[PDB]
Amino acid sequence: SMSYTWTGALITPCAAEESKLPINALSNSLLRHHNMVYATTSRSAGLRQKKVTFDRLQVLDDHYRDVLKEMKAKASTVKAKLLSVEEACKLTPPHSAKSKFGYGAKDVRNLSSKAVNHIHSVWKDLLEDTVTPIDTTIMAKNEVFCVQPEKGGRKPARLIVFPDLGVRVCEKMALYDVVSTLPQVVMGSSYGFQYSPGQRVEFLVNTWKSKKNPMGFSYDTRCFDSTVTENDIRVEESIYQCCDLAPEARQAIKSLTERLYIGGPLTNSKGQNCGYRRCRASGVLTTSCGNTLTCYLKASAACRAAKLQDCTMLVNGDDLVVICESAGTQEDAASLRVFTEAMTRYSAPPGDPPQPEYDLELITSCSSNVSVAHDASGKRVYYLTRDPTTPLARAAWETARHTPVNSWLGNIIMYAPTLWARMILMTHFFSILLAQEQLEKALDCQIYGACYSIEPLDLPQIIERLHGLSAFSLHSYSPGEINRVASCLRKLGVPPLRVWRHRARSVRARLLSQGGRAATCGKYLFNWAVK
Amino acid sequence: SMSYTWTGALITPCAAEESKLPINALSNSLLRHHNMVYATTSRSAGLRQKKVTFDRLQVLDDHYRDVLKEMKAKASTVKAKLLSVEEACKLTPPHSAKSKFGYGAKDVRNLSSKAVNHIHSVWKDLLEDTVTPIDTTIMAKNEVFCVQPEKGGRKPARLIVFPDLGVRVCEKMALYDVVSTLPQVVMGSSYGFQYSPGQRVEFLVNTWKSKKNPMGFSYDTRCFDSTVTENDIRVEESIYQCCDLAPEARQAIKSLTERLYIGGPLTNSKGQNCGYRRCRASGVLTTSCGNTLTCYLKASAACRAAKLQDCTMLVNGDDLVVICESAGTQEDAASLRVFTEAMTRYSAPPGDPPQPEYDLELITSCSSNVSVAHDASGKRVYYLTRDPTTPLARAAWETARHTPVNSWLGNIIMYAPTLWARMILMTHFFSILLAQEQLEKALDCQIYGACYSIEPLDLPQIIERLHGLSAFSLHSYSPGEINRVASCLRKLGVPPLRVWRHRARSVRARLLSQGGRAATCGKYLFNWAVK
Ligand SMILES: O=c1ccn([C@@H]2O[C@H](COP(=O)(O)OP(=O)(O)OP(=O)(O)O)[C@@H](O)[C@H]2O)c(=O)[nH]1
Ligand SMILES: O=c1ccn([C@@H]2O[C@H](COP(=O)(O)OP(=O)(O)OP(=O)(O)O)[C@@H](O)[C@H]2O)c(=O)[nH]1
Ligand SMILES: [Mn+2]
Ligand SMILES: [Mn+2]
Ligand SMILES: [Mn+2]
Ligand SMILES: [Mn+2]
Ligand SMILES: [Mn+2]
Ligand SMILES: [Mn+2]
Ligand SMILES: [Mn+2]
Ligand SMILES: [Mn+2]
Ligand SMILES: [Mn+2]
Ligand SMILES: [Mn+2]
Repeated sequence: SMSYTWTGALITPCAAEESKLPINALSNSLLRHHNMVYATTSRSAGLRQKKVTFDRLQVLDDHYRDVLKEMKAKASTVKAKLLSVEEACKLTPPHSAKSKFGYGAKDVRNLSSKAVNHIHSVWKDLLEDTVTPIDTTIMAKNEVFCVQPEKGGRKPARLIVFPDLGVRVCEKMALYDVVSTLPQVVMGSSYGFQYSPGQRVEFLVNTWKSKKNPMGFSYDTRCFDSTVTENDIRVEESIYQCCDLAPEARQAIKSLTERLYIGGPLTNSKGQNCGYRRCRASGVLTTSCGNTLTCYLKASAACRAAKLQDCTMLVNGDDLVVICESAGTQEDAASLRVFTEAMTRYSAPPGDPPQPEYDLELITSCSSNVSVAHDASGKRVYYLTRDPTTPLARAAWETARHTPVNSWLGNIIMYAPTLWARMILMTHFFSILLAQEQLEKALDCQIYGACYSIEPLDLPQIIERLHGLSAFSLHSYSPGEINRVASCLRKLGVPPLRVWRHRARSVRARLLSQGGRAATCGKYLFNWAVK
Repeated sequence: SMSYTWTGALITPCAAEESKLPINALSNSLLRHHNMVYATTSRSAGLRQKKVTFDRLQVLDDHYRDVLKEMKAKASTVKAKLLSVEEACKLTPPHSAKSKFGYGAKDVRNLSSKAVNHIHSVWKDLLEDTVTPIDTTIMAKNEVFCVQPEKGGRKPARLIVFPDLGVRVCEKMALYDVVSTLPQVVMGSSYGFQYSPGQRVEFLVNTWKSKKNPMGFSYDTRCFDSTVTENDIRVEESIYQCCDLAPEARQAIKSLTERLYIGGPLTNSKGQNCGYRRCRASGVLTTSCGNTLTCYLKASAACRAAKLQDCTMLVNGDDLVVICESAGTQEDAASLRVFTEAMTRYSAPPGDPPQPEYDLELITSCSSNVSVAHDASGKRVYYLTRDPTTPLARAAWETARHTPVNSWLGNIIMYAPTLWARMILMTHFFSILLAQEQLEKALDCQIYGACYSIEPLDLPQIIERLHGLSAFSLHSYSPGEINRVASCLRKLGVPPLRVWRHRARSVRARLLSQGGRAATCGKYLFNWAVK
């Protein structure tokens, strides 16, 4: 069936949408080619609709059926509980879209009688009505990227589909305990979300070294959410039901699947009907768990169809990495094509055909890759890095415009061990915090699904806990990583690394001069700039 | 061993402590005998210390051992999970004591890097150190009561013992999932906290009617927290460990039991050492679950020792109700004494010897009792009520002084079906909200462990959901209930019910005149005042 059927009404914004990077001195201090940085807007919604709309054909086989039976068997060992209205309220993110019914996320979090009474009513309706399609809003996302001249130039806006806040809180009551425990049990070490950056690296490196002659590849599905079929969604529901659940939870899960997860009507910010969805909604509670389980099921089956040897998989939504025993150059190439044809039959064709890789550093998944450097004693240390283009573009954007979110702070924490986060992001932002004497002001930072209130002076402790002390002394990075960073700087018109090392020496001196916590940051975060 | 050993340092306050009800016109509008209303203060801490300090002797027998084996068997069917630091933070109550380490409940709730980093450090310490006694603060509670001339007059302040906020958040990571699920599984229908007031009544009435010749009694232990021994606390820990837990959870539960739950040093608000505890701390996460499990184990054993027939128990902490088949007047009296001697051997002697009752309305537990009235069709309706003295005294106190908590609102909701909440509390407070045009201002209300933000206009929907529509039309209350309310009014110098019915007619007219939501409250909340 068609992933979407549209009416013609447009996907409308609900606030101003900025698309250009504003010429700023501070921002130009970091990046000079401002014209290359842009943000998506509802203006390009049409192009996206075109890409995400297509008929899905799916043919399953015994490889698929076998893996699904194996997953259900593991699922049957899971026990999950219903969250109460109050627990679900307390776990609701602070900045989510307010309800059309007169209350917002803050009212939910504060257990307002208005929010609470309405949520009890939505819950009772879910249990008593298991058929009426539930309303969802469709919006264009506003995200920042760097232009890609080697093609479409600017990317069209991504689309987000979500139900009302009341329903979202009810999804948590029914499924929060399930989505936070089931994936790990079913998939084991292949469940990517259980790992911090260093643990992810550890799993990949140990897996890689365990093969006599390792071969690996990344796979990513073109418009994965659109490739998810009704049968895939019902299969997910059948997996949830294998768990030992409370009766109301079972009833609510079934109702949510029928009325919301399998599909339903799309409404724009104007209240007009935009169309109908027959695929994965990107803004529901089960989006991540569902996508990961489905990608894992199809990829596991595909590995069997392609007869890949001693496969080990790592899955984060539609992002897949498979490491296996090489069967030879031409044999591997042919096996990957068979793998891809199986994934295609199961409905998940790739954006770009996967390619066999014999160098772990060259495999990119979740927009990241493993790389190596050396610690103080000269020992090899593996860590997670990524191309710095998007992180840099977003940093310049946040430098030029106060943003409710500090993605740059999130990158500093997740990528603390990398050459670019240390030399460029840390130097750039601490220089700014010093100049504005806001070194002690807490900033909101979205990381791993949660919004934290982080005081910059806490960074050394945060990084130490997440990456370990060696994060402050890595040196001798790989040529491939150094060249990628250098090229990216040239492309974006950001000062070469020589300049950053010089600027970092100054920031460090300024931090030490203050003593206390500030000096601690100078000592640890910028020990690399010394001598 | 001794429940407490003291040093001599005093239990000190950390803010002003008011003990007298302030002569106020509005408050005197509700109650005239202001001199009878008082609040406890640290001044009487010494008297309490005396009462809660004593040697505990405990002799267990096969009845006890048998019940414990049965509980462990049910416990073994429970699976519980560790909460992450973030989940535990989000579930931390908004007004809990700030940490000595530089952050408070709001910082915890907002996932401040300061709170989060410290909590990770406390967690790591719990796992790596399983012996060092953890610090706790001891404070006198400030609560409002009505004088009891027939004895001690004024009651001494209760004492609360609690660890630092960081530790409290770690208790949730290790045990939140356990304390919210285990009691119900082990105890079934006897676990009192699973019931709303009406469900509690339903369970008691159906149990009562199921006996050929019902006999029942309430039991309450004198200073229960003090009667809990080290063996009782270790037995609780052994029950928790029967659950299918994560390795870190098991380690943290063991460490918390050794370093905190079994006992430890007491520090006052001044930082001075007040003494040492060898019994239940009143302010830990496991206080309620632990007390309920322990009371259930001792009472179950005691029922067997006393050979009570077809016993059915309801347990809320140390508050116990037992309903059984009468064996005759003198037989029941003798069996209750044997029951009490068994409870005493197990270490839990009663405040007042329990007495057999053959009238369900006369059994009071959790300061409450079942009573009957009639709905619109004249059908008998059972509901939960209580002596209105404390609720009234607190209402007058909150009328005279703005309070962070609106216990009166909590009583209106929990006791909506009662004659006194409807005729006195609702009338009194809506009259005030009207006069101050604050009918739409939300008030903080502590109910069932959570703090809600309630808009008065939401009361009809709240009451309907909790008690059902019949709550707005009950009439023909029992003589015993009517006389108790009438006597209490005489004792406190509050206007007789005739006056309230008259005052309610006025409030109702004023509400109807406004239309909308206000008129709804007039129609439902005060339909009893009509004609
Ligand atoms: O239009 C879109 C596409 C994707 N997403 C969301 O992006 C997340 C995946 O993040 P990825 O970084 O894996 O995106 P992707 O490009 O592979 O996504 P697809 O186009 O293949 O679906 C998922 O949580 C998905 O719901 C949107 O919110 N909107
Ligand atoms: O000094 C005290 C006594 C009791 N409590 C707390 O009161 C709650 C029980 O509430 P109850 O209403 O059952 O108190 P009680 O008088 O039976 O208490 P005991 O003296 O027998 O212990 C329990 O949660 C207990 O920790 C205090 O906080 N301080
Ligand atoms: Mn994709
Ligand atoms: Mn993409
Ligand atoms: Mn992807
Ligand atoms: Mn991405
Ligand atoms: Mn991407
Ligand atoms: Mn007691
Ligand atoms: Mn008492
Ligand atoms: Mn009690
Ligand atoms: Mn009480
Ligand atoms: Mn009491």
